[PDB]
Amino acid sequence: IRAFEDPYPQVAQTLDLNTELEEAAKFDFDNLKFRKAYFEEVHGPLEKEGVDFWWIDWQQGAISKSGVDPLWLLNHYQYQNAQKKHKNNIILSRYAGPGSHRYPLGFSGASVISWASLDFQPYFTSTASNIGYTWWSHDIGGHMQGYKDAELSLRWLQFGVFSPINRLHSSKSEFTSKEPWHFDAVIEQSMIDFLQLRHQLIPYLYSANLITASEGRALVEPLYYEYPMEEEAYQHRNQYLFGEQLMVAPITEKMNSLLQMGSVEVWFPEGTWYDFFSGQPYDGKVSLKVYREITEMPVFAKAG
Amino acid sequence: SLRWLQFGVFSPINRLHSSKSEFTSKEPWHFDAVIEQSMIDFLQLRHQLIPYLYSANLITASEGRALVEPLYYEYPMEEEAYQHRNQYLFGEQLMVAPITEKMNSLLQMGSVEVWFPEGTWYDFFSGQPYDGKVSLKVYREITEMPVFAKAGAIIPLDKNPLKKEEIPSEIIWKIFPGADGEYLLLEEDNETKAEFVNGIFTVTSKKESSRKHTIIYGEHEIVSAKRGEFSIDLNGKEENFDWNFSTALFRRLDIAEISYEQKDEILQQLSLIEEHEKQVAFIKTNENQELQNSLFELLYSGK
Amino acid sequence: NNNIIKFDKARFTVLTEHLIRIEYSETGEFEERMTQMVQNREFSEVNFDIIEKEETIEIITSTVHLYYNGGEFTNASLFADVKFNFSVYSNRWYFGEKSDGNLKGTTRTLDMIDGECPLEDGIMSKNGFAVLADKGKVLTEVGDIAGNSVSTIDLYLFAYGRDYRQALKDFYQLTGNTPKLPRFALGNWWSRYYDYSDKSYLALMDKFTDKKVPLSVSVIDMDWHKVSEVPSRFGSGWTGYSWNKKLFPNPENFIDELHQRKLKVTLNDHPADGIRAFEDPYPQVAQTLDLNTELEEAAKFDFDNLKFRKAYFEEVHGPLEKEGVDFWWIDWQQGAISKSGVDPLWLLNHYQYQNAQKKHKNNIILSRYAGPGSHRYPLGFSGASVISWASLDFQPYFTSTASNIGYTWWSHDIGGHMQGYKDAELSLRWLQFGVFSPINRLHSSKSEFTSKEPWHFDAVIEQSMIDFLQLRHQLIPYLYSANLITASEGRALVEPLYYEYPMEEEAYQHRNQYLFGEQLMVAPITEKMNSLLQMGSVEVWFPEGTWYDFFSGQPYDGKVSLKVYREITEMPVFAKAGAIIPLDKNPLKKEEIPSEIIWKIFPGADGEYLLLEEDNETKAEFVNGIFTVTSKKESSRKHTIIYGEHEIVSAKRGEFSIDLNGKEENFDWNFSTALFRRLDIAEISYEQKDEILQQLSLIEEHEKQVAFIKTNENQELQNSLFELLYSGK
Ligand SMILES: OC[C@H]1O[C@H](O[C@@H]2[C@@H](O)[C@@H](O[C@@H]3[C@@H](O)[C@@H](O[C@@H]4[C@@H](O)[C@@H](O)O[C@H](CO)[C@H]4O)O[C@H](CO)[C@H]3O)O[C@H](CO)[C@H]2O)[C@H](O)[C@@H](O)[C@@H]1O
Repeated sequence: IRAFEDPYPQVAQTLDLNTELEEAAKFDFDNLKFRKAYFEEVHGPLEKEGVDFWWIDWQQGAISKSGVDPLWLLNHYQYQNAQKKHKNNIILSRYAGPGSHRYPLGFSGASVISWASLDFQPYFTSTASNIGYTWWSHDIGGHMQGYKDAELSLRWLQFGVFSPINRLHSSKSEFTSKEPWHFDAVIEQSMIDFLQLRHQLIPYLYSANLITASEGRALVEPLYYEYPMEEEAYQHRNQYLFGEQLMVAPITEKMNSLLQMGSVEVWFPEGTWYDFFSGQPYDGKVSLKVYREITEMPVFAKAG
Repeated sequence: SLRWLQFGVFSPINRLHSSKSEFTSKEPWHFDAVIEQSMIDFLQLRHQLIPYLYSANLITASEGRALVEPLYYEYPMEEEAYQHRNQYLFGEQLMVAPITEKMNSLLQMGSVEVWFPEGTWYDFFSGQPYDGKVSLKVYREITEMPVFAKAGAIIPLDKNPLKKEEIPSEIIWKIFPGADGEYLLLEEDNETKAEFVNGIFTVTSKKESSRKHTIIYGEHEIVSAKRGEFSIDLNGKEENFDWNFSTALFRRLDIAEISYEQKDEILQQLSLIEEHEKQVAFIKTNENQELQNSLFELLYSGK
Repeated sequence: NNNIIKFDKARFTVLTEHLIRIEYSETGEFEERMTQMVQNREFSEVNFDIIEKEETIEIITSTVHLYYNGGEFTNASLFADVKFNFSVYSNRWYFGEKSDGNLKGTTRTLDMIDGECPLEDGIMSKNGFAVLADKGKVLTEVGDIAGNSVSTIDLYLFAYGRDYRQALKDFYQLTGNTPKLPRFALGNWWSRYYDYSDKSYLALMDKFTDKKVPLSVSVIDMDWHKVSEVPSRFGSGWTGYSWNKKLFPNPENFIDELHQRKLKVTLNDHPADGIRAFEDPYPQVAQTLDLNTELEEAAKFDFDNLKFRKAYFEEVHGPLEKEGVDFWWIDWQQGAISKSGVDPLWLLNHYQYQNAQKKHKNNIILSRYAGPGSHRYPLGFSGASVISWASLDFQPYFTSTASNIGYTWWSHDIGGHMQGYKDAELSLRWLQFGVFSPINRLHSSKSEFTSKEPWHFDAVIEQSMIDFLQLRHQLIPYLYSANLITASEGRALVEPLYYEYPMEEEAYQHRNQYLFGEQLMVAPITEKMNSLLQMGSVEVWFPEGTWYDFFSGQPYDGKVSLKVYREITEMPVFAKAGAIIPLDKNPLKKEEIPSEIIWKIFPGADGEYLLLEEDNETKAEFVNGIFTVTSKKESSRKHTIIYGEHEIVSAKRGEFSIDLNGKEENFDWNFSTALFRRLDIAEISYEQKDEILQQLSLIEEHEKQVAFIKTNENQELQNSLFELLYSGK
């Protein structure tokens, strides 16, 4: 809190700063008095204007006098402070090491906009369950730099809708808005359809959320949680269970222009499986390349 | 399919036809929503053009003038009139340069090298201007076709192309500002002369009728559904089309499948650099050769 | 001092508003002695503010907040915020951590480097701060190593923002200014790793004269001493202090012959194997150092040892200096190990530079870079570069970046040292760069195939090399004046663009472009020519203003980035409207100072040039079209004036003024002639040449000439034609 800020006069009084030399209240989350002034005199007035929860966007390193990562101090203390004004409140912040699942939500940050970034992200998301960090929020469509491709934006939103959190976000570019109507009529209508589907899924998500909190079961599981002895459950990095009723195989590669379809190799466990959207059937157990138009996503449900 | 229909609409006859395949129907709704809407738009345009076509038809029959002329009919001594095989005059008021090559996926635009004869030319659809005489590569999205009219051009259009009626009950007179012009609409049982002289637009007909005339001067509808012969002064009215460099630049950068850092730098530098020659020097450094030519077309139109 | 603050076990010295010394001492004693790096901590008093509490201290200057929370220095206890917004969150220094933004400095050597190598940090940063750690030993008052500092941590925080020139000036105040070079250092040097005789070396020097190539320096490489004649029980012949008597039967007579030709003479010294029992000076050195001669005990290299240094200067170098050797080429490649912990290369450069001043005023060495402060011991010797386009393409960037740690007299082997590949065009481009570099020393490997003699190459390459070598001597007045400005004002001859244009992003995007003194901007071509154009190219950033090609007068309107094309015989060098460049009219004439100066004036603006010389200052002024020359001291010098194209005044003595308002401002350079020449040399179809010449001649409107070239199927030909159209706009 530097001397130009609206809350500086109050913070300066509380922390006994030299205002004629414009002494800054430097960030120091090791300091009880700094934390109190931060929550009460900096965040407090903004909460009084109606701010519901804090997006903690920390990128300035792991240095403190205590040896505790400032990101851990922010997530721990801010999550606790958020509970004062709202029940079951959240933050939005980067991962701060094992145990930091106690402070949801995860914020993965400034991904490069690319097919490569999208192709990593389902694997990234399901693997995080292996250290209990089950509420990653990715920038849907990628954050910054990289390249324009409306199909990449659409595939990324398909994944986002079947991810822990569906937060559209972008860079300071004039050219990277995630608004569906940024794109052509086909892409726009598909994005609107998927965004409506996310809200259709809120009952299923909210129920799975209470199961994470009460039973320690991740919403997103790697295949090998359910199928630990099947070698194919370790060979489909981007395939996952989404709650207990759905199995997702996102397409994360640009379509083959000769087919006008993208594809992913799906492992179908033993049993009868249906495409969630079309009812197309599949007899497990089999590994099978599946093809979808850019407007369609491979999501499967078992008989029953 | 879409590029072929664009050409067909500006050809002598627009007959959709196909093979015995289950897969080759020319129905617009065979294709995705973007292609379908563009095909419907072009098919409606063909019927808007029937007055112009029918008048040119009576000129073929009575005066021995082709509807479709090679450039060298009008420009026999210009070497460039022999070097643009697919470019043609379409009646006396329109010059067509169809795009007949698959789009550059980095630009999301197709292109054709256009020869602009001496004079001021406008895109028929957008009003984008071009100073002749010049040979210039022009870029269009798959939904847009390069068709041009000179300053002073007058093109009649059917206002009600869907309406079943033997002759149009309403004509739009579409006027390109910047010069005098004239158009004679020959019909089954009438002749209607539109004159544009020293900024005065006059419509007269051999025989009276209940036809309602609409006047579009550049951008703006001036007169709506006016009956009978009349004159109106357009010297006071706005000559300029809306088309502008900045809007067109933003649109070309936004659809391009290129790096966002390149989009950001081009938009910022072309906005900041004031001197036209230095805007051209900036685009000349671009690693993307075809992107240079697309940006050059916008700068040339904005000169 | 009021500019000194102690807190806990730390000491802070506010040297300038932008320069703070930071010390830690476990013993409560802080270091006042000079170090290898630091020669002076006397700075004028400055204002600053302190917030001192029980447990913390903050020092506040115009540009930095320095914080210390007490205890040992850690990234958490010692840190600083700059009062700048060059970055969004790279404005904080943490003790012992790296931040983004450093514009780099230099490195020891280009030995064995093919193209790029990593550089050390300098004191310049785009984000406005840099820390320079002083890890050196302390010196005595007379400049010998005294051992470990009592300041066990000793740092300099530079917080100059993008005032790079002031940062460098204050660096020179802290570390000592560069000494003045002698005028002879700025001429052409001849060098070759080749076993010349006295006879064949003098024949080559006389061939340079016959060929109209001026030289200032004769280098004699290691085959001057015994090599194959060294018995293998002694090790190699790499180190030597004994003339090969077959090649040099009368060394003093041979050096006398070079001195009669007005050449300065240096010998290669490989010091690392010291003075072994076969050497001519060994009996004297053995007596002085009490060596066991019956066991042939070597005087091993030990520059930590005062007695060894004295025997080295007095009994090894001394006899060779008495035969006429003018200065030493210290060629050290055998590592950084000594008992003291001081790099032997630093001990050699420091002590040899000091010793060279005994026999000649403003004398030099030639040696590799020995860390910050070693600019006190010019000249820099970059060493055994690989002969490649990649090496040449690195070297302008390397040279200008070195100014960021104050090391402004790099001498590169012109044309590359060793290995690599033959390409006469690479040799010619490398010489073009060399002529516009700090030092122009031709040198090469032990190959029969790597001589840098111009007449090694075909008639076209030979004539171009001779022309550039003559140009180097024409430039000696300009170089020597810039040399005195380095010594007195702390301004580098070669500056990165960002010294002059710190807020222009394009000044950071043209790595090989530089300012060369204050009147010239150089963009060397460092890529093989496009054979379709028969021309090489470089993207040039032209700052705001009207610029002229120094050679042709081709004009360019800044500000613009523009690809420029030159034949292999031509180099992109530019001067602004109003530029005044002095040239020696008689570069082949042996004379201590020029008897005639050409004043080359670029029209279109006012200008000024101060020619500093050994015993004079001459001011050329160009104000409202009046050109005036005055000097502190009268002389018989004859002045020639070239205003743009035309010689106005020929060989005029004394001070004078002349009005040039009536005279032709315009250069001859014209679009049509240049267009015809580029089309004529191009290896393209004749039908394309015919069409371009006809269409560009016929089409009148500039915008339509540009539209015509935009349709060309040859992308690089478009850019070449665009450069001509841009200059002709
Ligand atoms: O709250 C904003 C944003 O912050 C995080 O992500 C950042 C990301 O969006 C991006 O931002 C940069 C800015 O840092 C700023 O950078 C300039 C740079 O463009 C250039 O002009 O040079 C200067 C000087 O060196 C930089 O300082 O503005 C540009 C736009 O031109 C933005 O792209 O990059 C930084 C660094 O990687 C990110 O920290 C956060 O993760 C994100 O969610 C949030 O929206």
